[PDB]
Amino acid sequence: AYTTFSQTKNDQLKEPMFFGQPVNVARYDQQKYDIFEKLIEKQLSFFFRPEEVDVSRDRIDYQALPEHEKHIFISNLKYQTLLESIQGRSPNVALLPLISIPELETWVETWAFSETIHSRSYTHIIRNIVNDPSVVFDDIVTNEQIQKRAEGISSYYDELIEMTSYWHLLGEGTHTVNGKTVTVSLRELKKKLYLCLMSVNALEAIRFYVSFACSFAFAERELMEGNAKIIRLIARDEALHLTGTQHMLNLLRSGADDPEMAEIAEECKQECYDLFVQAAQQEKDWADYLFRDGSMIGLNKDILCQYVEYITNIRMQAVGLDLPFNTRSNPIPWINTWLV
Amino acid sequence: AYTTFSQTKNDQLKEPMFFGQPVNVARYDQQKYDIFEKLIEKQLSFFFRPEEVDVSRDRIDYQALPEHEKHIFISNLKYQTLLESIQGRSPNVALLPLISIPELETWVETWAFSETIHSRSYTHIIRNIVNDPSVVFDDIVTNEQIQKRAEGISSYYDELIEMTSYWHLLGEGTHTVNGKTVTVSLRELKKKLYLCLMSVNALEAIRFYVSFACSFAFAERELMEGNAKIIRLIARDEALHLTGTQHMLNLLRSGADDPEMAEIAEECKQECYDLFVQAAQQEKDWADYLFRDGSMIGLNKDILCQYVEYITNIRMQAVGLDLPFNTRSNPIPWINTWLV
Ligand SMILES: [Fe+3]
Ligand SMILES: [Fe+3]
Ligand SMILES: [Fe+3]
Ligand SMILES: [Fe+3]
Ligand SMILES: [Hg+2]
Ligand SMILES: [Hg+2]
Ligand SMILES: [Hg+2]
Ligand SMILES: [Hg+2]
Ligand SMILES: [Hg+2]
Ligand SMILES: [Hg+2]
Ligand SMILES: [Hg+2]
Ligand SMILES: [Hg+2]
Ligand SMILES: [Hg+2]
Repeated sequence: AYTTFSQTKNDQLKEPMFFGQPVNVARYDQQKYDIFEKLIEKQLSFFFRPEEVDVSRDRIDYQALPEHEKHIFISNLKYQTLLESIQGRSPNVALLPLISIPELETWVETWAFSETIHSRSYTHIIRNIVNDPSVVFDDIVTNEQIQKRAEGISSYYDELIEMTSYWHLLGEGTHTVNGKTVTVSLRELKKKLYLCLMSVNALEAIRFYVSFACSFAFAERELMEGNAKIIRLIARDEALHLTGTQHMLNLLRSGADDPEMAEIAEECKQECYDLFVQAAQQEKDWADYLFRDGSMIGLNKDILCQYVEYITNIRMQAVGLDLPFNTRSNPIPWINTWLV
Repeated sequence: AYTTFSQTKNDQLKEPMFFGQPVNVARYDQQKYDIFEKLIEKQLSFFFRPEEVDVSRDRIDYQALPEHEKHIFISNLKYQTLLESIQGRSPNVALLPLISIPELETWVETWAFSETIHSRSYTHIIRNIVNDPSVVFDDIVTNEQIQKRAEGISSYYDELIEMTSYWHLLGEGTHTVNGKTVTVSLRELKKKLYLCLMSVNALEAIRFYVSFACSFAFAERELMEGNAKIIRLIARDEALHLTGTQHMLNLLRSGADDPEMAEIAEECKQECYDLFVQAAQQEKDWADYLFRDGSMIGLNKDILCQYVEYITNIRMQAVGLDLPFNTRSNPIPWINTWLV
């Protein structure tokens, strides 16, 4: 029941962000929420060409790196590459079919597009510091540790997409598909979308930042200069992306958009909380692997765990959630030099 | 079912363009078909920002225009805006769930992204030539003369999308849904895809170009020059987009990518031929509504119909279809000044 061009002349200013009439005309002279138009404008002004960044010095740096540091660096890079691969396609496949206002539709496509630029950035880096990129890329798919930390991301998107297909094909109600009873509840689908957004928020605001810290730790040593330049550019984008998800979530929570979503945000609160607690634990567990062959001065399991708790509290507070971790000061204030 | 990250390590160089294993890792150091990587590179280098183009004098030119000429210019602009609205979202929603090689996946997202920039460009133009852009945007959805091609175009996409969901949800076979038998055939799905693709190729290769002539005719008279500058940039992008669909179609019919597709394409060639002629006829019929109150310097019903036939012959031959019109040289050579 999805359509690429709904023929009903509708007031796009009055549609809810999600689940309303599919967006027909793409206009940018007005919007229900100007924050999304502002985000589009900003992201477009941040467009960069990865391959333009000189990374020839990085090959020398990397090869000369102690084996355990090469492991730390490359393992971190492979994870970032994984996340970007997922983020380049997922926002589009999972959200586009459900958006009902033009500024949000285009913001999602712009956001997703910038993620593919980040992916291209990592190919540029990988291809220039390693001898055979295929070993790195292939390991991304395998490697239980990397998939372990990322566990739950693709699965959630997949479940939302599947439920969305059922909704578009069958509509609300209880159906019989190949002799099985299938229930399609719009309310449940909204919950799925809401929790998917919370998870994306955790991904954009926590998982990417924990990785940036590992990357910049080398930059602090005056190593991997090119990578550092690229990561700074990528981080600039992720800041816009999480600004976007925080706004989506807080606008839904406010009751100014779909009233049912405000009810859901309230009922889902514990699940929201749990999602962050789980994500944080995954980032922490990754330390055992990352530092399996040894750690670095200023970068080890304890420091990583403290940073994960530090940032998780900040991100959770931003979307109105209680803080699970004890409050603490930034364990790595040197990271600010590289961020925003 | 569809997944945002297939956990199976696969050789992406050996997957078919479509219907293979969903793309997991986004890598750009290698590709099965380098044409797609080259197109991504070219499209990225062509990025531009509409807002930077001076269109302040277009408002005055538009007002001074004879009423029938205002009609021609604005009707054309509205149709271009409609097409970009569809093209900004559709390639992503319709093709992403079916692509199995990374270079094509990212090319589609880059292609779609550039179309959203074109949409933003049209907003920029509209806002600078009329009082209250709302009048213009609303007419796009309801304008009868325009909402004929939209229906036909959106129909191909919508049907492909629906069949794709059934395929991902139920797989091949004879199924039952609420008392009705539902047959899902991969062969039919491949045919449906071959159909959006041919239709999108005609959209990119013929529909857009006919509107460009409509638009550059003013530029030749030194009118609506801001619009012209923007259309020149848009046309530069469409050339890349049609190159991409031409390669996709030719790789599918040759049989080098997927034997079954070559088989299917050969079977439905008469259909594709009629599909193309119908698109050409729709563009011709539009000339009527366009010049219902009079023609202008260098552009009339006859010249336009000649151009449509000229362009259609070229595009159809490019994808292996018989020529439907009598051969002739470019009826409007002057357009070459504005086209890639
Ligand atoms: Fe990113
Ligand atoms: Fe992001
Ligand atoms: Fe376009
Ligand atoms: Fe195009
Ligand atoms: Hg999600
Ligand atoms: Hg770290
Ligand atoms: Hg909930
Ligand atoms: Hg919540
Ligand atoms: Hg800790
Ligand atoms: Hg199509
Ligand atoms: Hg024309
Ligand atoms: Hg065909
Ligand atoms: Hg065709």
